[PDB]
Amino acid sequence: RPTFYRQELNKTIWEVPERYQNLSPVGGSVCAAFDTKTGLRVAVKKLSRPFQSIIHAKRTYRELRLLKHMKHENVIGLLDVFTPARSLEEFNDVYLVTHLMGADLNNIVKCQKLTDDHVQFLIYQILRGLKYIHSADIIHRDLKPSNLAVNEDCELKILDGATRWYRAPEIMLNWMHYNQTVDIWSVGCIMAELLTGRTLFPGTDHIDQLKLILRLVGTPGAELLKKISSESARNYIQSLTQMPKMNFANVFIGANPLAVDLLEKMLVLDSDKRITAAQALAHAYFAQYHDPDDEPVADPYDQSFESRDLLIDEWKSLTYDEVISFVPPP
Ligand SMILES: Cn1nc(C(C)(C)C)cc1NC(=O)Nc1ccc(Cl)cc1
Repeated sequence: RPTFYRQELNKTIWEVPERYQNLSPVGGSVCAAFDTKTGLRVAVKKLSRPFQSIIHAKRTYRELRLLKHMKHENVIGLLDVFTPARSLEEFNDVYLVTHLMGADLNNIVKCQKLTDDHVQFLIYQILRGLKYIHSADIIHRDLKPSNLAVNEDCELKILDGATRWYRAPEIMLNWMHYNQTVDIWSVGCIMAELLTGRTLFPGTDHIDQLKLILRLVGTPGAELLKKISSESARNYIQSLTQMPKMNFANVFIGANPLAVDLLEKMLVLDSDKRITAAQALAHAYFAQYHDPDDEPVADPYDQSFESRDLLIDEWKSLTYDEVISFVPPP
């Protein structure tokens, strides 16, 4: 068992094993640090008050369960996890160690002239990562460029860290049923912004958002109005100047016509028609990169915990178990 050392960092105290040197803040909260066991440079997040409340403690436990299960290269992975505590009773603090990645898709897209080749490779890696996540019955629900870690090899990982811009219409008419293809909506929103340099749908709020979305894809016709339960929603949507679906080739006129088509298949209002990750990875656009023998799915994820109402000490303790049974990767 490791031997620790304490430290005063940006108000916050920090106690991590000595395998970790030259901790310096990056913005719970995060330090860039040096992994002496591996030479490699890592991210260390101290969760902020992991067990302050039921919602906190269940979050913390969901956090540890998600990171622990994620083993794919376009998705954040967990190198190490630790607490300074020796007992369940002591147990108050949780630290997460992960690959240092530094920059996000924002830090790229706003200061590098992007080819169509970058676009292809960046979307392809989102989608392959989305495939793996979707296969475990996890929906991300918040895909946006700050949730995509990109390195200098332009190599990409998904994680969780203006939301509404990338959100499906149906998650703004708080529907709660969502298929996985809320994520393919965000992906479409992201790809377009790469091709283009501009936010596809910069709603000024959740009312604007829909105006803006409807302007491009058009108001829903009969087949779609059928599936809308709420008297509210239908009353709102049916209450607009009925709108034409715009011609994507016009909207994204200079773009690669294969990327355009893919957007069409991605930004479909009725989420039964949205292409999936597995299907997009096959679209012509990614023929440079596609490889059906290198597009793994995830082991089954047990997430029945999600519907337990538990006390702080049960979540806590479950979290402790989880820290304990941690085996590093290979
Ligand atoms: C909550 N969550 N969900 C996912 C997905 C959906 C991609 C599996 C990933 C995460 N969690 C994180 O991304 N957690 C995390 C931990 C340390 C750092 Cl430096 C940054 C982020």
